[PDB]
Amino acid sequence: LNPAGSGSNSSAAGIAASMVGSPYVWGGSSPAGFDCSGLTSYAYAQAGISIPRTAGGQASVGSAVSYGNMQPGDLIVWSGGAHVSIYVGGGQMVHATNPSTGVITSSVSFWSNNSGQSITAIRRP
Amino acid sequence: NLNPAGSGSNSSAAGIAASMVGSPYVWGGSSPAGFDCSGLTSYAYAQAGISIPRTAGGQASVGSAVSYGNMQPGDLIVWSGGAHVSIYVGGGQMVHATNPSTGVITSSVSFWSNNSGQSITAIRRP
Repeated sequence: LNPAGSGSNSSAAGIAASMVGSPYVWGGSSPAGFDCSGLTSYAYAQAGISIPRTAGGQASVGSAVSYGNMQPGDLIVWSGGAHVSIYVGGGQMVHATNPSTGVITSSVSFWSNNSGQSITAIRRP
Repeated sequence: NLNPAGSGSNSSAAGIAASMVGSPYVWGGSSPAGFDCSGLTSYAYAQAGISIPRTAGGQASVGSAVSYGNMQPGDLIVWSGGAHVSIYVGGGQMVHATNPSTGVITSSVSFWSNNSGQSITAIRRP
């Protein structure tokens, strides 16, 4: 599964990457502070595409992507909505973690192997 | 009129441009396949939802005037009346399509002002 990618996908990835270092804040969806679905929602809204506010809702939009076909901008939903990240290439994802670390870039593999969470959806708006 | 409040489009254009670092430079280019200097700034803003002039010279008139000390990520820096254009990304750095040998890079605004022979003729906030 390698559905059609667009400028909005690569642009959402670039906006998310530029937000690295932003604070984590419960319910946040702006540069003042993001939660996990608020960062992905914000990145796509700024690229001109509205996606649902919750990780669970983000799991149903766009086209299904297979793991090996991930491209920058793909939304990775974890354990049915427990978490959401945005793929930025090189096996890395950008995501709002917790108040101690804020918005970071880290390994998809490390999170899948050690967080206790599993990828339940990979979507390409 | 002068140094007006920035928007998400400004910070978003800066993020999109920074993500294009490593892209090839190509004469007349305005896509990830290859960019010229004004093609990169136009593309970054189009992806952030704003249409700006295609040429560096036209970008000198877009949006509002900005003074050097008030630059914020997303500000367009026009050089020698359109000879070059770059986008400020903060920390004194700008992203720009240089030439085929280096492609799109991030480099110092002060290094370019002091040694390129070019001068800032306009700083604009779309």
